[PDB]
Amino acid sequence: KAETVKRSSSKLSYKLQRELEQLPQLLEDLEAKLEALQTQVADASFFSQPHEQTQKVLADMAAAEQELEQAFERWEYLEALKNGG
Repeated sequence: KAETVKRSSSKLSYKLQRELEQLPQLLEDLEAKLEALQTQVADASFFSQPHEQTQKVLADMAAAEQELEQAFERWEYLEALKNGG
């Protein structure tokens, strides 16, 4: 009892240090990833491939954008946390 962390050391942890420092690279990764996938799916010749090829790219495409935005608000969370914790 009363050994809690009352936001004494919570503004960042090392695990967030390496989280926040790699995450930007990951953002542009996933953005370029989405970019790279959306341009495949952009062409009508894309859906000329078998379902197992196309859905591979389609699913990976949708995963890229979702990963990106979620990682982005994770990033801004870590940024905000680093400023106020």
